[PDB]
Amino acid sequence: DLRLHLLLNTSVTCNDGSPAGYYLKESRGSRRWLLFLEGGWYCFNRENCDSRYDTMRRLMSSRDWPRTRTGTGILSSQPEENPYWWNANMVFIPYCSSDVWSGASSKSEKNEYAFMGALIIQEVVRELLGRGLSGAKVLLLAGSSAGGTGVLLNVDRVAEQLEKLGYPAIQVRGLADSGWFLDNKQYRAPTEAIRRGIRYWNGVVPERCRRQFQEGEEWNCFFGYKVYPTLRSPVFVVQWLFDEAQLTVDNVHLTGQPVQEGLRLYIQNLGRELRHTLKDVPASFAPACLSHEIIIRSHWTDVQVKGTSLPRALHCWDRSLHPLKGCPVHLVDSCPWPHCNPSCPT
Ligand SMILES: Nc1ccc(NCc2cccnc2)c(C(=O)O)c1
Ligand SMILES: *[C@@H]1O[C@H](CO)[C@@H](O)[C@H](O)[C@H]1NC(C)=O
Repeated sequence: DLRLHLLLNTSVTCNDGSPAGYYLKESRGSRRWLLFLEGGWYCFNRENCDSRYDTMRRLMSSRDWPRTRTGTGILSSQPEENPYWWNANMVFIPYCSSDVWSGASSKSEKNEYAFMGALIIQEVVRELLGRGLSGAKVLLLAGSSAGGTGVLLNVDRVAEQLEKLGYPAIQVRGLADSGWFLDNKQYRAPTEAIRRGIRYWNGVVPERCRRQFQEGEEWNCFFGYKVYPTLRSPVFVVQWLFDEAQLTVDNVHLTGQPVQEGLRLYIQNLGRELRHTLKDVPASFAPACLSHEIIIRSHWTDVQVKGTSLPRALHCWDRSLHPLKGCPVHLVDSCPWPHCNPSCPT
């Protein structure tokens, strides 16, 4: 169990003005820290944010959060469940800003909701430095789905924050799970929703990427293959080749089981395009499966690419940041259809 702490600075809030927070389990014999960003879409105007507040309120408010959470997957402290980082200090940061962790805007007489995702991450880091993070050697910023995209948007800002605070010895790294999307043509859109969202949230993107695409085009930096080459911190990319949320935004629904030629070609092309975008990503894990998220699911140890599991690949990554014989870090499936890899989740 990780224990809830609400932020001491109560001006850093969830959507409805309630304090943001984090869940923490310390490991006093370790100098490694894992900060995980929760996912789950986003909302981009008053009407669809109001709907989210009715039936997804834990993603907009801390009023009903429980006092504890069990750590699972990469957040588990049992070596049987987490071969990679079982002895690390564990942090779970709930997603209550609905802004893909990009926002920097308070609730006011002009704003019904606060969108403070980018500021929530910075305040969590600040308050953790007083609880042992000041002694860390590695800070791994991880996340799934919208939290995976949030890693890409925030990892270099965390590194700059710690540099300016006088901690040049902490190595900041990123782990982005299921947050590497394509702005592709639909089978029958995220780019327009994100564009409107950034204006509604006062959203912020990494500075080098912002300077490339410039004013009005910041939405480009929410797409992994465009923002990743601008980042300085090491980032490991975990991405199913046939991600269920990618297929949803593409208006694809695999149902009833009889795929005709047009849909077959569409799905095969999506796999090939996302393989292409990862070809020059040296730390990556991309299996040919139809699924969504992996790193905090308990059976995350089961899937393999070319005979190597994800916990093994992450360990090999750690070794590379001290090629390695028999301990690979770039693992991308080549077969072209979902579940052509036998280790895919059932
Ligand atoms: N259905 C669905 C679709 C997208 C998701 N990610 C947000 C996102 C979308 C596009 C670009 N970047 C981030 C999620 C989730 O967070 O679980 C669920
Ligand atoms: C609280 O957070 C806000 C928003 O980031 C910041 O402007 C303010 O300085 C913080 N207060 C303290 C005491 O750090």
